[PDB]
Amino acid sequence: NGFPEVIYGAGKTATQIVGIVQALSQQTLPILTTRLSAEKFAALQPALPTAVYHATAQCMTVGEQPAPKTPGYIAVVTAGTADQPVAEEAAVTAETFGNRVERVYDVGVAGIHRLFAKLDVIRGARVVIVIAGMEGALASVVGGLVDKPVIAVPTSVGYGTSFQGMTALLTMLNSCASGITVVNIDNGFGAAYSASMVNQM
Amino acid sequence: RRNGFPEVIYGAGKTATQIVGIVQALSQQTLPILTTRLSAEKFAALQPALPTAVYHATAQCMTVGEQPAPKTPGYIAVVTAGTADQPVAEEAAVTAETFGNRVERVYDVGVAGIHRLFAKLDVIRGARVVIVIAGMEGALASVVGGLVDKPVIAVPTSVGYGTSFQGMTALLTMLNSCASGITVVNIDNGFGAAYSASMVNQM
Amino acid sequence: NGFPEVIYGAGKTATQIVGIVQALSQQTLPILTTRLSAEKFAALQPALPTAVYHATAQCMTVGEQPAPKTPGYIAVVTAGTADQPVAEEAAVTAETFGNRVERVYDVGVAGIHRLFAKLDVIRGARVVIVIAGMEGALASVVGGLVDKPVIAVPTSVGYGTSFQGMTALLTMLNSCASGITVVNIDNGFGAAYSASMVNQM
Amino acid sequence: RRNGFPEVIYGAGKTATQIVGIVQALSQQTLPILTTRLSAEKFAALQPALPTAVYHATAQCMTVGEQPAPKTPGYIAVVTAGTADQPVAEEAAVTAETFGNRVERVYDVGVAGIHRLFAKLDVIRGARVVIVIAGMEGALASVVGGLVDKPVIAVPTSVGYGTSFQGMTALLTMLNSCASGITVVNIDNGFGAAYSASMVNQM
Amino acid sequence: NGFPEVIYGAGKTATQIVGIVQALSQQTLPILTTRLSAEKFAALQPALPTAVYHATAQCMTVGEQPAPKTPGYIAVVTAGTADQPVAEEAAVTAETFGNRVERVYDVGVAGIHRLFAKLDVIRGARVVIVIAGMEGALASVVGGLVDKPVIAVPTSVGYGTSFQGMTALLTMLNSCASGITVVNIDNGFGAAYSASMVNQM
Amino acid sequence: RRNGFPEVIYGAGKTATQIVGIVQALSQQTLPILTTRLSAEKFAALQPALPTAVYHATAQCMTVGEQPAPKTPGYIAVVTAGTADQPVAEEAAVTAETFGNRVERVYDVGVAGIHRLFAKLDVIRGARVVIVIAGMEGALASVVGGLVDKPVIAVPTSVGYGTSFQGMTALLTMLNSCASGITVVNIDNGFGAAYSASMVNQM
Amino acid sequence: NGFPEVIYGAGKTATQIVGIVQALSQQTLPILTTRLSAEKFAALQPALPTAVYHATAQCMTVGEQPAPKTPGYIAVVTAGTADQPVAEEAAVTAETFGNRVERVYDVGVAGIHRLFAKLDVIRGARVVIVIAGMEGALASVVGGLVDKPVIAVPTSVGYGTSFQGMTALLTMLNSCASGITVVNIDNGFGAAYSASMVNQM
Amino acid sequence: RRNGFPEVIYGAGKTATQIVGIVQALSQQTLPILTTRLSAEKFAALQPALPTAVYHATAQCMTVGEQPAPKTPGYIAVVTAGTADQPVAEEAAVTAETFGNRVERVYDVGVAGIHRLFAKLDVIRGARVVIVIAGMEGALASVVGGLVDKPVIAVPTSVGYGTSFQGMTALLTMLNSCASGITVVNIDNGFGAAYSASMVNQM
Ligand SMILES: Nc1ncnc2c1ncn2[C@@H]1O[C@H](COP(=O)(O)OP(=O)(O)OC[C@H]2O[C@@H]([n+]3cccc(C(=O)O)c3)[C@H](O)[C@@H]2O)[C@@H](O)[C@H]1O
Ligand SMILES: Nc1ncnc2c1ncn2[C@@H]1O[C@H](COP(=O)(O)OP(=O)(O)OC[C@H]2O[C@@H]([n+]3cccc(C(=O)O)c3)[C@H](O)[C@@H]2O)[C@@H](O)[C@H]1O
Ligand SMILES: Nc1ncnc2c1ncn2[C@@H]1O[C@H](COP(=O)(O)OP(=O)(O)OC[C@H]2O[C@@H]([n+]3cccc(C(=O)O)c3)[C@H](O)[C@@H]2O)[C@@H](O)[C@H]1O
Ligand SMILES: Nc1ncnc2c1ncn2[C@@H]1O[C@H](COP(=O)(O)OP(=O)(O)OC[C@H]2O[C@@H]([n+]3cccc(C(=O)O)c3)[C@H](O)[C@@H]2O)[C@@H](O)[C@H]1O
Ligand SMILES: Nc1ncnc2c1ncn2[C@@H]1O[C@H](COP(=O)(O)OP(=O)(O)OC[C@H]2O[C@@H]([n+]3cccc(C(=O)O)c3)[C@H](O)[C@@H]2O)[C@@H](O)[C@H]1O
Ligand SMILES: Nc1ncnc2c1ncn2[C@@H]1O[C@H](COP(=O)(O)OP(=O)(O)OC[C@H]2O[C@@H]([n+]3cccc(C(=O)O)c3)[C@H](O)[C@@H]2O)[C@@H](O)[C@H]1O
Ligand SMILES: Nc1ncnc2c1ncn2[C@@H]1O[C@H](COP(=O)(O)OP(=O)(O)OC[C@H]2O[C@@H]([n+]3cccc(C(=O)O)c3)[C@H](O)[C@@H]2O)[C@@H](O)[C@H]1O
Ligand SMILES: Nc1ncnc2c1ncn2[C@@H]1O[C@H](COP(=O)(O)OP(=O)(O)OC[C@H]2O[C@@H]([n+]3cccc(C(=O)O)c3)[C@H](O)[C@@H]2O)[C@@H](O)[C@H]1O
Ligand SMILES: [Mg+2]
Ligand SMILES: [Mg+2]
Ligand SMILES: [Mg+2]
Ligand SMILES: [Mg+2]
Ligand SMILES: [Mg+2]
Ligand SMILES: [Mg+2]
Ligand SMILES: [Mg+2]
Ligand SMILES: [Mg+2]
Ligand SMILES: [Mg+2]
Ligand SMILES: [Mg+2]
Ligand SMILES: [Mg+2]
Ligand SMILES: [Mg+2]
Repeated sequence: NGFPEVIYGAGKTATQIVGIVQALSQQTLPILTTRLSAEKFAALQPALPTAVYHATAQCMTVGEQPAPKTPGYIAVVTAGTADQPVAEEAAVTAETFGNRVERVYDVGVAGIHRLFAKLDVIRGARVVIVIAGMEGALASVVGGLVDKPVIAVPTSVGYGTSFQGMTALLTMLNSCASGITVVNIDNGFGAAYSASMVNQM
Repeated sequence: RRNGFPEVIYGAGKTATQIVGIVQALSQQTLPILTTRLSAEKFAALQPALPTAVYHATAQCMTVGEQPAPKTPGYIAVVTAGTADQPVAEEAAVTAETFGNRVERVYDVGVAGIHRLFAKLDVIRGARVVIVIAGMEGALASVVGGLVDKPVIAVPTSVGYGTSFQGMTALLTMLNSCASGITVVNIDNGFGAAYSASMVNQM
Repeated sequence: NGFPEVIYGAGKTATQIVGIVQALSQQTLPILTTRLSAEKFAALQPALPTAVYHATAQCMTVGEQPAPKTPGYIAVVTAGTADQPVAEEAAVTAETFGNRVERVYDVGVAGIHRLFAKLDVIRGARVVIVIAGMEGALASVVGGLVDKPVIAVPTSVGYGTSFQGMTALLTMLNSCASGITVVNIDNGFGAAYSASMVNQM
Repeated sequence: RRNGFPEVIYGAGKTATQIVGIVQALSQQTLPILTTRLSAEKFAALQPALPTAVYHATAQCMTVGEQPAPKTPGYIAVVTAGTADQPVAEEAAVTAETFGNRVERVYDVGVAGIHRLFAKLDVIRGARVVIVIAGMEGALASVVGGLVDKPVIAVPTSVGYGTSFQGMTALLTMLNSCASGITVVNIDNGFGAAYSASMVNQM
Repeated sequence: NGFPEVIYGAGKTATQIVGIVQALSQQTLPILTTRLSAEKFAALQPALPTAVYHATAQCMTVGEQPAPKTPGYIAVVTAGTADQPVAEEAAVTAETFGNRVERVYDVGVAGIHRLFAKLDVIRGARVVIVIAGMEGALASVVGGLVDKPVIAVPTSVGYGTSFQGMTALLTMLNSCASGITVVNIDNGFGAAYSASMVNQM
Repeated sequence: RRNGFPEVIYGAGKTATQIVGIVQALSQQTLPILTTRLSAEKFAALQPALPTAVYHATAQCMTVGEQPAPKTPGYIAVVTAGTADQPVAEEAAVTAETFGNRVERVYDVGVAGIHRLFAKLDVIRGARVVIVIAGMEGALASVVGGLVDKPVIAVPTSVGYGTSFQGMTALLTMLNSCASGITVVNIDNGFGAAYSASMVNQM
Repeated sequence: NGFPEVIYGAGKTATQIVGIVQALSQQTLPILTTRLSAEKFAALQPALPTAVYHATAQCMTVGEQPAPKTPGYIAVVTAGTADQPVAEEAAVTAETFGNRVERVYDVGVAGIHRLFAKLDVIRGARVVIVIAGMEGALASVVGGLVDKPVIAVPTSVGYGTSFQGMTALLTMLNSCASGITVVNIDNGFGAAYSASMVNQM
Repeated sequence: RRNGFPEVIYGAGKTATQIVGIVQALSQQTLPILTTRLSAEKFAALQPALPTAVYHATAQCMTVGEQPAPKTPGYIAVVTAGTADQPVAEEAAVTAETFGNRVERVYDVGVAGIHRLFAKLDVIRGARVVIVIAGMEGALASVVGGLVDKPVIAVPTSVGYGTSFQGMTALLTMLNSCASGITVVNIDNGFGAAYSASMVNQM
C-alpha cells in the first residue's frame, strides 16, 4: 500500500471526525478528510489547529505531507469552472497521496484553442484526470490527443437533460478515444486514487 | 403548398407497388418527388416500374424526376463523425441536393483525430449551414459549433453499442452543448436537418 | 460575428458580474446577462445605474442597443403563460442581438382559434421560436402552418409525467412537421441565438 | 356475464388450432365471438376450420358469427393521425362495430395539415364518443379534445422511429394534454378504447 | 356545453383569482377553483365571503349549485386514505358540474372484503372513478367487477419505486379488465370532467 | 454442497452437446440434475444422448434421474394470473417438484375474474408457501398476499405488450404492494422463487 | 396469525397515533409503530409513558413483549453503517413479532474478512435479512455462503448513480445466488414481516 | 501515431471484402493489425484472402501479422464472473496479448462461490493490472477491488435476462462500488479495458 489515512466526511459528524483523527494521531501519517462541509469544518477547527482545509474541495488534511513519492505528475483537466469543486477534491487527494499535480482548469471544447494551449503539459503527465459535466466531450478530445491513461470523472452540475451528471457519464462511457476509463459521478477522489496507483507504480 | 418545396414521401410504411402509386398520384404537376427511409430492396421492385427513378443505396432514398442544380451560390456542409454515420449523412446530403442546394461532404472527422477536423475546417466554415452528424458520444457537434459562426444543425444517430442507447446518448450530449449556435433534430433524422438547412441556405 | 457581449448569470455572483461588466466597459457594446435572479439584481443595481433588468426574463442589459440590424423580425410564440419566463429570455436576447421581435404569447392548441388569429404575424417572421411545455403540440401545429425555420424550446414547467420538460422535449423532437429544430429545456437564449443568426444572414 | 357484452379472445398467446378450440368452447350460447391481436397467417389456418369466420387483415382480428347492426342511432368517430395508425385504428373500428356501434372513420388528419382535420370536423363533432389514435408526438388528441364537447379516448401507437420510443412519447403527450375531456389507454390498445367507447355510446 | 366556470389555482395569485371571479360575477354561474392552497385561500377569504373552500380537495366554489342535472351518480373509489386529496378534488369538481357523487373511500385490495361490502353502490353508478397510487391494483379489481365506464386516476403518493405515481400509472394502463381508461397523475379534475360528460349524456 | 440441494444447470449459455457433457461431469455422485432455460429444440438433440432424461416442454426444463417424491406433507401453491404465465409457472412448478415438494397449480385466476380466485382459495390458503406469478399489471400478488397468512413469493413475468415493459411494470407493482408477506424475485425467474419456496416449505 | 398490532407512522399524526393506541389498549398485545419521527415521538411521549422509542429505527413499541416464540433467531446483516436505520426498523419489527434477532452490522464486501468473521452466526440463523444500498453485492455474497432463506432489503442511501436505492434493488434482483428474495427500497419492516413468518413456521 | 500502439479496426461496420481492403491499406508499415467485433462468419470469407490471419472464435477478433511476445515481465489478470463472459473476456485477453502483454485468465470465479475466487487469489494479486469482467449484478469488481492493491478496470457485460437490462445493472453496480481502485468502461467493451490495462502494464 503506502497510502495515507482517509476519512469520509459525509455521514460522520465533526466530533466523530476528531475522534477518528486522534485515534490515528501517532506515526505522523497524513490524514485526508473528503467531502467535509465548511460548517462541519468550523466546529472542529478549534479541535485540530494544525489541520488545513481546502474550501473548494471540501477536504481537510492534517499532518505534513513529505516530498512527492515520484517525479512524475498527474494533470487535472476541467471543462468549466463549475467542475472545479470535484476537480480540487481529486487534485487534493492526489497531492495528499504523494503525487505532483498539474491543474489545467477551464479548457472546455467550446474554446478548443485553450485546450491546445495547455496540451504540452497534459501530454507530459503520467496520468490525465479529465473532469466535466453537461456533455463530456472534453474527455474524448483529450483522450484522442494523449498517449497516457485517462480517467474521466463526470460531474453532477446542471439541470434538465443534464440529469445531474448522467449525460456526462454516458458520454464518457461512449468515448471514441480508447484509453478513457470512467468513474462515478463527482468521484474526484476515486479517480485520484486510481490515478495515484498508476503514477506511483 | 403551404411550404413551397418538393414532394416528400415517408418510406417507413409504404410497399414497393405502393410507392409507384403514391408517386404517380402527385407526379407531373409537382417539383421532384423524394422518398425517404425506403427499403434497399424495393428499388429493384420498381426500377422497371419507375425507369426514370434513381436510388442512392447508402441513403435509402429514391428520387423521381430531374434533380435541380444549385439554385444558390452557397453550400451546405454535411459533417460526419464516423463512416457508420454515412447512411443518415447521405439521407441528409441527398435531401439537401434534391431541394436545390450545393452540398460539401466532410465525412469521418470524429474528435478522436481532431487534426482531421482542422484539415477540412476551411470547407466547413465556408458553408452557409452546417449539418453535424454523429453518434456514440456526439461530441463533434459541440466541437464544430464552437469553431464556426454559421448555424449548425446536429443529428444524433443510433450508431453504437452498449450504453449508446441507439442514439439517446448522442442526442443528450448534443442538446447539452455549451457552444451556442447548435439546434438539434431527432435520432437518425437526416432528412429533417436537411429540410431546415435548406430553408436557412435558401434564405 | 457582430454579436454583443453575453454574461451567464447562474454561477456568477453579483459582484463578479459587475467586475466583468466594468472590464467590458469601453466600446459602448451592449452587454446581456441571462438567468440573473431578482435578488442577484438587487445587490448590483447601485453598481450599474444605467442597466435595465427584465424581471420576467431574468435578464439584464447594460448599454444602449442601436437600431435593429435587419428589417425582418422573429416571432416568439408561447403555448401558455407558464412559458413566458423562458419566452422573454428568448425575446430579450434576440432584441439585444439586434433583432425585431414579435411576441405571440399564450396561443396553445387548447384554444386553437387564438393561434389562427395571430397566424398572419407568425407566418411573416423570418424565423419562428415556439416555446411550450407539458405536451409540445404547439410546435407541431405551427410547424405545419408556416414556411420558415422554426426553433422549438421545450419548457420545464409541470410536475408528474411532465418530467420537468422531458415530455415536451420528446414531443418536439418527434414533430411531424419537418423544419422544426429543437433546443434544450428552457434554453430560450440558445434558440434566440440560432434564430438571430438565421434572421441576420 | 358481469359485463353484458360479446365474447373476446386475446390472440397474443393463442395458436391457430387453439383458436378454433377456444372459439368452439363458447360458440352457440353467446353473442358474436371476437379475437384480437391474432396473426395474419392463422386465418388461412382456420378458414376451412371456421368457414363462417371473417378476417380484417389490417385489424388482425377475426369475427365468428353475424355482426350486429347498429343498435344505436349515434356513431363513434375513430380519428387517425397518419395511415401508419390504421392497424390499431381498425382494431378499434372492428371492435366497435362488433359491439353494435356505428363507426365513422376519419383517417390521416394529422396536425401537420390541420386544414384536413377541419374539413372533416363536422363528422367528428357529430359522434357520441371520439377515439383519437396517433403516435410519434400524439398532438391530435390535444387538438381534437379542444375542438369537441364529447368524451375523447386517446390511443397512443408504437408507430415511429428514434425517440418515438415505441409509443411512450405519444402516450406521455396525450396524458399531459391541457384540453380536458381526454382519457387515455395503453399503447396500441385500439380494443380497450373501443371497449370503453362502446359503453359510453351505448349509454 | 353547460359546464360552470373553472379557475386553475396553481399559477394564479389570490388577487388574480378574485379579479377573475369578479369578472364572472354576473349570471350566478358556479365557479370552481382547483388546486387552491390553504394559504392562497386565507388571503382572499375576506374578498369572497360567499365562497366555500374544500380544504382536503384544495378547491373553492363560489356561487350556489342548483340541483344535480341527472338522477344518476358517480362513484369516487379510493384505495387508501392517502388518496383522499385528489379524490376530493375529483368529487368536488364532479359535484360542482351538477353530478351526484357517492364516495367509497379507503377500500384497497389489501382488505378486499371492504371493497366487496361497498360493491352494490359502486356497481350502480353510471361512471366509476378509481383513485389509487403505489400499485394500482384497485382499478383492475373494480374494473373487472363493474359494467360501467371506469376512469382511473393514479396518485403521486409514495417514495422509492412508487416513483411519485409512475408505477400506479403504468399499472392502470396495463389493467387487464377492459373498460378502464386512465388519466394523468393526480388529475382528479380531469377524471371528474370526463366522468361528468359521460354521466350527463 | 454449501446448500444441500440438487444440481442446477443454467441453459442460457449452453449448447446441446454441451448439456450432455455438463450433466455427465456431475452425474452419479449427486441428487437429480436439473437444467433451466434450456431450448425446446436441444431435447431432440439429446434424447438419444440422454435417454433417461425427461423434458417439460412448456417449462423449458430437463430433468435427468428419478424425481424425488414429496419428502414433506405440505405443498407449495403456484398461482398464475393468466395462461401466458404458464411457461414461467412450470419452470417454478418443475423446479419445486424436483426438489421434493408437492405442488398445487392454480392457473389463470387473474383479478379480472376475482370470483375464480375465490373458488380455488381453499387450495391456495392450504399451502405452506405460495408462489404468485403474473405480468402486465401484477395485481394478483397484492390480492393474494392480503388473503393468505403464509409467505408469498411474487414472480413478475415479461408477458404483455406496450407499457408492460417486458415485466418491469409487474415487477414494480409487486415490489410496491401494501399487503405484507410478499417478497419478490426478478422477471420470469420461476426458478429462483421455487428455490426459495422449497427452503421455506422444507423447513 | 398471532402477530401484534402494527401502526404505520408516516401519514398519521402524533395525536391520531395515541388515539389508535388507546383503542387497542385492552388485551396487553404489543403495539408497533414504524417510521415514527423523533419530533412525532416528542409530542406523544407524555401521552404514552410506558412506550419505548427506538430512535435509529424510528419505531415505537408500547406494551411488554413476552418471550420469543421460537428458539431460532433471524440475522440482520448490513453492508455499511448508513444502512443501520432501515436495519433497526427490520430488527425491531422482528423482535416485536417475537423473534430472536442477531445483528451483524457493517460487514460490506469492501472488507470481506469482516463478513467471514461473523459467518458462523449468519449461517446459523433460520432466516437472513441482508440490507445494503449503493451496490447490493453483499446480498449475493451472503446468499452464496448460507443455506437458509435470504431476504434482501435495498436501501435508498446515496446520490448520483445510486438512484436512491434503484441500483441496489436491481443488483439484488439479479443476485446470482439463488434463494435471495427481494423487497422494496427501505422496506425493513416487510422483510422482517416475511422473515418472521418463515422463522415461526 | 499520437498513441504508439498497434493498428485497430472496428468490426461493427465493416464487411468481409472490406476487411481485407482496410487491412491492406495499413499493412506493411505498421505493427500487428487487430480487428475487433468482427463477425464469426467473415473469417471464412477472408481465410484464403488473408491466409496469414488468425481468428479467435470466442473473441470475435482477427489478428494479421506475428503477435509480439510479452515485452514486459508483469502480466495482466483477466478475471471473469461466469463462462457467459468469456466472449468479452477473450476480446480483452486477445487485445492485451496483441499489444505485447502477458495475460493470466481467471474465468468463472463469480461471487456465488467466493471460495473459487480465493483459490486463484494469488494469481490475481500478482498481476500489474486486473480486468474484472462480469454481468447480471457485477459484484465481482467490488469484491476483487477490495482484495487487490493494483489498479482494477471493470467491464460490465450485457449477459443476463430480465432486469439485467443488457449490462446496465452491472455497469451501475460497478460504478457504485465502495472499494476504491476501480475504474469502469462501457458495456461489453473488453477492448477498451485491455487498451487501458496495456498502458498501465506497459508503464
Ligand atoms: N470495439 C471498439 N469499441 C470502441 N471503440 C473502438 C473499438 N474499435 C475501435 N474503437 C475506436 O473508436 C474510434 C473511432 O471508431 P473507428 O473504428 O475509427 O470508426 P469510425 O467509423 O471512425 O467511427 C464510427 C462511430 O464512431 C463515433 N465516434 C468516433 C469518434 C468521435 C466521435 C465524435 O462524434 O466525436 C464519434 C461516430 O459517431 C461513429 O458513429 C477510434 O479511436 C478507435 O480506436
Ligand atoms: N444558458 C446557456 N445555455 C447553454 N449554453 C450556454 C448558456 N450560457 C452560456 N452557454 C455556453 O456554454 C458555455 C458553458 O460555460 P459557462 O456557462 O460559462 O460555465 P462553465 O463553468 O465555464 O462551464 C459549465 C459547465 O459546462 C461544461 N462544459 C463546458 C464546455 C465544454 C464542455 C465539454 O466537456 O466539452 C463542457 C462543464 O463541464 C461545466 O460543468 C459558455 O462558455 C457558453 O458558450
Ligand atoms: N423520414 C421522415 N422523418 C420524419 N418526418 C417525415 C419523414 N418523411 C416525411 N415526414 C413528414 O411527416 C409528416 C407526416 O408523415 P407522412 O409521411 O405524411 O405520413 P402519415 O402516414 O401521414 O404519418 C405517419 C405517422 O405520422 C404521425 N404524425 C404525423 C402528423 C401529425 C401527427 C399528430 O398526431 O399530430 C402525427 C402519425 O401519428 C403516424 O403515426 C409530413 O409532414 C412529412 O413531411
Ligand atoms: N388541473 C389540470 N389538469 C389538466 N389540464 C388542466 C388543468 N387545469 C386546466 N387544464 C387545462 O389545460 C390548460 C392549461 O392552461 P393553464 O393551466 O391555464 O396554464 P397556462 O399557463 O395557460 O399553460 C400551462 C402550460 O400548458 C402548456 N400547454 C397549454 C396548452 C397547449 C399546449 C400545447 O403546446 O399544445 C401546451 C404550456 O406549455 C404551459 O407550459 C387550461 O387552459 C385548461 O383547459
Ligand atoms: N387485446 C387485448 N388487450 C388487452 N386486454 C385484453 C385484450 N384482449 C382481451 N383482453 C382482456 O384481458 C383480460 C385477461 O386476458 P385474457 O385474454 O383472459 O388472457 P389470460 O391468459 O387470462 O391473461 C394473460 C395475461 O393477462 C395478465 N393479467 C390478466 C388479468 C389479471 C391480471 C392480474 O395479475 O391480476 C393479469 C396476466 O398476467 C397474463 O400475463 C380479460 O379481461 C380480457 O377481456
Ligand atoms: N412500511 C410499509 N411498507 C409496505 N407496506 C406497508 C407498510 N406499512 C403498512 N403497509 C401495508 O400497506 C397498506 C397501506 O396502507 P397505509 O400505509 O395504512 O396507508 P393508506 O393511506 O391506507 O394507503 C396508502 C397508499 O396505499 C395505496 N394502496 C393501498 C392498498 C391497496 C392498493 C391498491 O390499489 O390495490 C393501494 C393507496 O393508493 C394509497 O396511496 C397497509 O394497510 C399495510 O397492510
Ligand atoms: N435460471 C437461472 N436464473 C438465475 N440464476 C440461475 C439460474 N440457473 C442457475 N442460476 C444460478 O446462477 C449462479 C451462477 O450461474 P451459473 O449457472 O453457474 O453460470 P455462470 O456461467 O457461472 O454465470 C453466468 C453469469 O452469471 C453472472 N454471475 C454469477 C455469479 C456471480 C456474479 C458476480 O459477478 O459476482 C455474476 C456472471 O456475470 C455471468 O454473466 C449459480 O448460483 C446458479 O445456481
Ligand atoms: N467518496 C467515495 N466514493 C466512493 N467510495 C468511497 C468514497 N469514500 C469512501 N469510499 C469507499 O467506500 C466504502 C463505503 O463506506 P463508507 O463510505 O465509510 O460508509 P458506510 O456507512 O460504511 O457504507 C455506506 C454505504 O456503502 C454501501 N456498501 C458498502 C460496502 C459494500 C457494499 C456491498 O453491499 O457490497 C455496500 C452500504 O450499503 C452503505 O449504504 C468505504 O469503506 C471506502 O472504502
Ligand atoms: Mg466559462
Ligand atoms: Mg474514424
Ligand atoms: Mg457557433
Ligand atoms: Mg391559460
Ligand atoms: Mg399524413
Ligand atoms: Mg373536450
Ligand atoms: Mg389504511
Ligand atoms: Mg384469463
Ligand atoms: Mg400475507
Ligand atoms: Mg464504513
Ligand atoms: Mg459459475
Ligand atoms: Mg483496490
